[PDB]
Amino acid sequence: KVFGRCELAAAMKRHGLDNYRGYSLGNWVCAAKFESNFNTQATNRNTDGSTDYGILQINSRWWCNDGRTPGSRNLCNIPCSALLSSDITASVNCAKKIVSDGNGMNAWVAWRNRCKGTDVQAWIRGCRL
Ligand SMILES: [Cl-]
Ligand code: NA
Ligand code: NA
Repeated sequence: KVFGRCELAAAMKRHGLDNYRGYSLGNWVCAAKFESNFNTQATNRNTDGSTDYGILQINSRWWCNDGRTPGSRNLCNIPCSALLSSDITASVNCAKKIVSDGNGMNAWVAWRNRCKGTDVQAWIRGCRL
């Protein structure tokens, strides 16, 4: 599924991401835009052989099991394919564990390089939330 911007904002809010660990909703929408272009089916392979999955590009070396990342931890205890669903629940629940692990949203390279320090509230401007 490819979300609209406000559609995704509303889904993320309903799933408790607004201000989760202090990160306003715009941060999450911005990260999703640049990680996946709002596409739940996005996948990208990394140089170390791990793969990133879904709207928030969650990595198989630490967070989910895709059966082909040797020595990987499955800290969200989910198959990586569950992160590609049109229902973003599994991605949101895993993202909450990631953002609580010490480094905050810096875990998402695109957030660090393209959202951090910008006016992220623009990502939810105009939305009926
Ligand atoms: Cl980047
Ligand atoms: Na893909
Ligand atoms: Na992989």
